[PDB]
Amino acid sequence: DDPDATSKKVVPLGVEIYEINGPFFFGVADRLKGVLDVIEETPKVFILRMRRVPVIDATGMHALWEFQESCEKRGTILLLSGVSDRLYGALNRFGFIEALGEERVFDHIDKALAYAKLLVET
Ligand SMILES: [Cl-]
Repeated sequence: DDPDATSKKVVPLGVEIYEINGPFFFGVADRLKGVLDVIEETPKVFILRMRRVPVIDATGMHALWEFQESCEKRGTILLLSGVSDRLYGALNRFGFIEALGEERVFDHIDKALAYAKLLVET
């Protein structure tokens, strides 16, 4: 039924994955807030799966910025996966693509996982 389900992938140890359930508005923002402060073993790489996310508002954008800042404070590398052309446009206009780095943004989980594995191997 879902060939790109995280359960169908090989996820390296030290890589955490978080899947967003839909439009990235206040509901998602409240759920993502502080996630890194509640993981005991801080991940080397954190992949935010955004295949279900076509749109993001100011509240979700604020939460994504603070999430990226918590990753930096933790030495965790944030990757975005499943980013559609529409979501990319919104993230770019917000200034997030240039702050994160283009090379950290992927259109598919397989590509993000490939880069995650490379990162852990270093
Ligand atoms: Cl994804």
